[PDB]
Amino acid sequence: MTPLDANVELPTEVKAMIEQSSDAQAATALVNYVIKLAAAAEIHFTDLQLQVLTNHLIEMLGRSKSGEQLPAVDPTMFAEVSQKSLDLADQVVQHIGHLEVAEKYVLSIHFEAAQDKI
Repeated sequence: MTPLDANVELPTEVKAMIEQSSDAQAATALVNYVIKLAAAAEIHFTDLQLQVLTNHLIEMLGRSKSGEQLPAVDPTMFAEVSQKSLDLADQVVQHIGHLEVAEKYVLSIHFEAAQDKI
């Protein structure tokens, strides 16, 4: 799905998280992308959710660059996550690049929580 066009103004705590990462440009771009993509899907994050999301997105971006292994995951545990959440997560993982497909599972829970579906 195409992310919405929008100016994104991140909360102080999210900007702090980003500033401390090893690439604020790419981390800012990624958080912005995810917010816009979710908004196109009619999903919105509270500022607390957005903090938790940002931390995870920074970790994923880091792994995309370092090559550090996918955190062990059992896909069967995600059988009842909505398809919409899984598909948005897959799009984000692919967009970042240099990640394993199964990064989508843990990321999908952020989208599921933002829809109040957990």
